Amino acid sequence: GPSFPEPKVVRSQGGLLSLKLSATPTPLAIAGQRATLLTYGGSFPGPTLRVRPRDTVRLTLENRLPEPTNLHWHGLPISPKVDDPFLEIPPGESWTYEFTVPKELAGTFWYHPHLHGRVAPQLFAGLLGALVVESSLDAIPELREAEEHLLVLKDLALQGGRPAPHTPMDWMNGKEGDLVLVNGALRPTLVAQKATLRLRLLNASNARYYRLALQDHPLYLIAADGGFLEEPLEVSELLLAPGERAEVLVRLRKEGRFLLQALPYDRGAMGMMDMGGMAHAMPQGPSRPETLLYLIAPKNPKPLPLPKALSPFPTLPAPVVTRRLVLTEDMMAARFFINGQVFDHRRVDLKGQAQTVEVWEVENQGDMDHPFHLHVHPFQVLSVGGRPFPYRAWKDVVNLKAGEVARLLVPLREKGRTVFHCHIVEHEDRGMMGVLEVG
Amino acid sequence: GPSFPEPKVVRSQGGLLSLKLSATPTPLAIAGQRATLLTYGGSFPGPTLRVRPRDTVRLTLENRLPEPTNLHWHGLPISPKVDDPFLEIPPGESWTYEFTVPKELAGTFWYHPHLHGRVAPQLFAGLLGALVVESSLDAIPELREAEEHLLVLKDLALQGGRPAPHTPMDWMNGKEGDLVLVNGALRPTLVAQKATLRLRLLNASNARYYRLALQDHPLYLIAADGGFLEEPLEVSELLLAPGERAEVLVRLRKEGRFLLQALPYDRGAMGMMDMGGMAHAMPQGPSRPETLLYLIAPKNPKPLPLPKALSPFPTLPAPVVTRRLVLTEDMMAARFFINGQVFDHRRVDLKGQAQTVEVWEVENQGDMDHPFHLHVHPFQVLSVGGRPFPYRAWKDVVNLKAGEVARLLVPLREKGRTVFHCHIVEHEDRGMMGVLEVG
Ligand SMILES: [Cu+2]
Ligand SMILES: [Cu+2]
Ligand SMILES: [Cu+2]
Ligand SMILES: [Cu+2]
Ligand SMILES: [Cu+2]
Ligand SMILES: [Cu+2]
Ligand SMILES: [O-]
Ligand SMILES: [O-]
Repeated sequence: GPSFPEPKVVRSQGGLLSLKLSATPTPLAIAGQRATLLTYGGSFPGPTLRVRPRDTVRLTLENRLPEPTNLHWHGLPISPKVDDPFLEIPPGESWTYEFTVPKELAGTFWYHPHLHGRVAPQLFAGLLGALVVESSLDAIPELREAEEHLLVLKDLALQGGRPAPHTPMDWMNGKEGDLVLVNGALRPTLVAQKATLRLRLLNASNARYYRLALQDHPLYLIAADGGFLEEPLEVSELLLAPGERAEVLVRLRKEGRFLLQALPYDRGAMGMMDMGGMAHAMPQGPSRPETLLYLIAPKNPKPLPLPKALSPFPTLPAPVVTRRLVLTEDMMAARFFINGQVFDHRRVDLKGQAQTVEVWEVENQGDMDHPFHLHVHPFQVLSVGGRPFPYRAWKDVVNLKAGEVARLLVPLREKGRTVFHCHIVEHEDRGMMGVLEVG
Repeated sequence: GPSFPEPKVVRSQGGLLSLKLSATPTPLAIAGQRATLLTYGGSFPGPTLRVRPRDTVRLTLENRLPEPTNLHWHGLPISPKVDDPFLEIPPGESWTYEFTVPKELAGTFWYHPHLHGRVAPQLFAGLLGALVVESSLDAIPELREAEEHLLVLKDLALQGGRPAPHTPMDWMNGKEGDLVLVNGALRPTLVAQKATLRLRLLNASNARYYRLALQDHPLYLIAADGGFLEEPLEVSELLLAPGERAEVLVRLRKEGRFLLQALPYDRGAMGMMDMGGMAHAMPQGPSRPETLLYLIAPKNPKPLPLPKALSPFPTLPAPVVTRRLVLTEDMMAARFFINGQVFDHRRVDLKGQAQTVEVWEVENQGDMDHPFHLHVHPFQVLSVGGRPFPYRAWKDVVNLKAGEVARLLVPLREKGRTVFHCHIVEHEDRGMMGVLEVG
């Protein structure tokens, strides 16, 4: 196949993407080994769905797992009556998700399970895929002439030819695996044919962070989770927390081999030690560095100029309410809280008004990083840790290190009941989720 | 007695004002005629209660009326478990109100009935009195040396020696009477002994407005409903809507007689006409001018200098929510609404958080003036009709002319369920009231 493995793409046809996908245990070859994973569409990752604004999506999910499951259309500002976090598809049963892609939308999104208490094992086992919304902006020469690739960043651990089971420590920290893969491949080689690359990045890991850096090169950030920036932003590195997406341009500077790495990063994961009267928690410290892929530049690279502009960010109405959402931890219990409570699907935590804007202050009072996700209503990050964000773009996950406060501008869009939760999915399963009702 | 009639004063003693008051039909002489009014403490107005911050008030109300009644401590930022708008004292029964006067408080307040559906006839019949909170500011020479008087502005209409009954038109407009009285007296004479007067003003009328102007003189506004301004404000006239209070200094300029008048004012009251195929509503137009009292200045008046400052207004925290409350009318039905609903004591309309600040935008979409009152939580009027307020002070009633929006800064104080409503009390009785719960 092509030197660089990427998931199969399924494209809408005549404005309709109609597809039947089964969630199924699937024997496959993974990183040189045979394993049985849980997959959509018989592959890991699942197929990439590629659509345009105003397309109709009609996706019938058949559940061939021994437990119930469902789908979250992560990042899509659609109705929570479609992206329904409370729906359960029993084993053997099917459900059809039908929605129209919003007109003002572009970027890299994804789909994965969201059945409370079962997300972490299902996601860890291989149930996820990407969804790309193509934009008229993709036609500008500076993007059209770039070489485009999707990178799905997901790690895995195998035991007896199956995904390794969750330990108690896994429920506390979120599970990370030793196989650090890109598109399900182990350190693939990307042999660039053009001097400018456009890379869509997705962190579909349960808990692993990717502190991304390309040897000898900066990255040019052009989109965040849910849409384009207003103009490219040069960065030396880019941290992608679980659930986050980004799009970057890479401008290859000279011939040669360059490593794309996940640099050491300490997300506050914890171990246990006994030093002669202990039996107490101790920091794991930073992750060991990982090579994600080998990037070979072409002969005499002459990259395109950067686009001068991307998409102007909408001017939002003045906000009508300010919310405060405090995250805390009980590590030894592996319990996680928002404003002192664990999730209860029958309990509404916030009630807001559609078409108004809110300010959400989300404060991490724990010691671990927590990546905060809100369904249905993309937001603009104003600041985190008291530092103003250096760009305007739509996001739907924001990472908070210990002690940090994020201030978000949240326009409420579709009416209905939805959720917000930590996207270290173990923490969500263990209670770190709440309910927002929009009317 | 003294040329200028004022209600009897009852003062706290040793930090305690303990008093038994009966609500009772009372034969009395009023404006030269014998009438039976409903009174507190056998007088009209009721006795003036005079207290200081941190005093304890223990007021036992005995109901000797043929219908249930209760008290509203209008303007007092105390608990709605004490100032309870839902409490009913049956005929023949008694209830003791006990509270501590807040430490940061000063001004002219009042007490009257608030039993939904029965307020207008009870208030019109004579059930009201003043409460004054004395302040250490009263000791500054510029106030101490002034001649102080209370003016209770209340009109009345009599029929067969009793308060005139409410007509259907009265329920629509709010009832006004032909006897326009000050402290229950008809055009009394105030023979000033000092050149500077300090007048506490109370509009205790059901519906009548007082566009106050003293012949040949400005007024110096020094307090609004619920506290002092930051410094005196010179005005040529001063409109007092139902429920409002103000304190002014008058600086007598020369010897002579000066009329204090209620100048013509059109509050949008309506009549009916038939002009040959009509039978339709027509504006009553402005009120006829009234003389309230005759003010005789002393010989060679040399008024005191004005105080340079009064009380600094508190710096409020930034607000956490914005509310919108739209007033509308169905005149021919005599029904009045807030956000399209009439009052329901079982229904909570707004839920706010104690010790936060809110912005309330109150919009009058009717054609009549509506004076909007909020219990328990005094507010700062920021602007009305798009015009910024020319002073900072605590208010608890704000007048809105047809079409006007008032923007209020509302710190939420005591926890519990309370109400907000139009203080044309007929309109409150006919539905223009809502419920705020603070937790
Ligand atoms: Cu997700
Ligand atoms: Cu978390
Ligand atoms: Cu979710
Ligand atoms: Cu009142
Ligand atoms: Cu009214
Ligand atoms: Cu009231
Ligand atoms: O999610
Ligand atoms: O009231």
